[PDB]
Amino acid sequence: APQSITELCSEYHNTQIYTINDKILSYTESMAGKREMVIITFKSGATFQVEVPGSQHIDSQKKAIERMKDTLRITYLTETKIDKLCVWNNKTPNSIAAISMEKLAGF
Amino acid sequence: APQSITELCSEYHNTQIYTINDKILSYTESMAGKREMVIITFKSGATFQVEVPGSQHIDSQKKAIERMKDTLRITYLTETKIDKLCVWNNKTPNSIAAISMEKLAG
Amino acid sequence: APQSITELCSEYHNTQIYTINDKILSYTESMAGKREMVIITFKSGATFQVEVPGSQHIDSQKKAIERMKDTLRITYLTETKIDKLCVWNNKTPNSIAAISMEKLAG
Amino acid sequence: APQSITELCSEYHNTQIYTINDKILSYTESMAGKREMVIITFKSGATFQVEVPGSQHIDSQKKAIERMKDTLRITYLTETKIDKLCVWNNKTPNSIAAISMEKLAG
Amino acid sequence: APQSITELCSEYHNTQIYTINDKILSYTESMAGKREMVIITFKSGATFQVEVPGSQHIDSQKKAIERMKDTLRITYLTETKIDKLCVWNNKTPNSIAAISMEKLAG
Repeated sequence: APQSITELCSEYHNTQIYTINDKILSYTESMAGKREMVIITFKSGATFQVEVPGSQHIDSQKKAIERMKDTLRITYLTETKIDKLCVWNNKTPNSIAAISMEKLAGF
Repeated sequence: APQSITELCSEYHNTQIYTINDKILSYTESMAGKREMVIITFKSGATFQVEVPGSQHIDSQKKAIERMKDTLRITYLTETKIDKLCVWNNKTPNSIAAISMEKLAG
Repeated sequence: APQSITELCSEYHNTQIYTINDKILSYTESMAGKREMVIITFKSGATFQVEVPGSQHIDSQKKAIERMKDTLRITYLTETKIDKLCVWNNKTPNSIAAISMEKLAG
Repeated sequence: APQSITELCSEYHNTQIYTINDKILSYTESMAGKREMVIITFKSGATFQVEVPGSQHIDSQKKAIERMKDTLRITYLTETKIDKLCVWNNKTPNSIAAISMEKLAG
Repeated sequence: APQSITELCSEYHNTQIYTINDKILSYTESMAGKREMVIITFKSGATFQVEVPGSQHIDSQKKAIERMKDTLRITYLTETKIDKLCVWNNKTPNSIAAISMEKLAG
């Protein structure tokens, strides 16, 4: 198993690491039919999504998707700083595949 | 996929964007038979709901409904400021379809 | 759909609104066989419960029950002030049907 | 339905009320095969568990078990003070059946 | 049932107790296909994971896995101090089997 998000991102095609190093700017959540997703943006202008489980996501990914959206919501509310983001750049906006958060210093 | 709530709201009929820019005033939750919904209001007078799951909804929408109600509760408790709300205005009160929050407050 | 808890409470028999306007005093939770419930009390002496899921509830009320218990726990821990409670008074203690909260401060 | 944890504890054999009146000292959680449980201890030396789901439980308790463990974790993290604990003393360590917390006790 | 994480770790082959006594340094979470896991590291250099659900896990462990991951996320966010970790050292990185957190500090 990978010991790093960037190492994990290396195992997939069409993925890419985006060093965020910033808190989430906006949390968007939709329960609208066929567009049940989450969209997060940062002050950098960068926009990402947790695409709709719509006709092709493994069973192993089902819960992992819900977990990711959970994480994004709480990360937003707590204003926690996101380090990096492993995303699929072949989608618009870029779909989130993994997330990392580092709590540097103050240890 | 849409890159904004405003853009996503544009993809549906009977929907409308309401710039809230305020924290939730009141959280109402019911588990009463046939009406296990949530009703949120703001100091503006505006009232919204996360309607009861029925035939008008699809399967993917089942969890998304639960998530929305979850979000509304925590958003209330943490007194977080809601930016906009994509809602279906052909329902009373207006049913929530999407929600956005901005932390311009950084 | 009702736009108020008061209005929602009006749609059922044996229900009643109790203006609590206070934070929860005690949170009691049981996982004991056949007594899987939650009991909340206030300084007023008032005691309420989220009765055990039985035949009295309907198919699509099962999650609403869990949600209510979730709400009660967090409401307790965060010391949030509960406004009103729509409860069935034909039970002992009074079973909770709906709950409202309103943060009237800034 | 019981209006008190002490009252509820009275409805079972092998149970007993233990006045804790203290915050949790240590939270232990295991996902190890056949040891999916939680163990909490207090500075008084007392140790308790939320035993692994098996036949002693009925389907109703299934979620109530997860809820209890949820409660124990958050109670720990938030350093919330636990009042009493209704536990089955015929188990080692004592299995938790119910829990009570009482705010503004001074 | 074990009354200690150290005691519980003694019941398995290939496990080992690692006295962490520190808050989590980094939380990594992946929903990527076949790599749906969590990776946590500390300033000591130590790296751990909550491996992807497969054959090595029994139907029992399924939820306990999700619980562990839940715990790790909140533990990180709240900057809570982890005391010990019972892990399987026959995996890379070391897979988490149990976790303990002590108070009187944190």
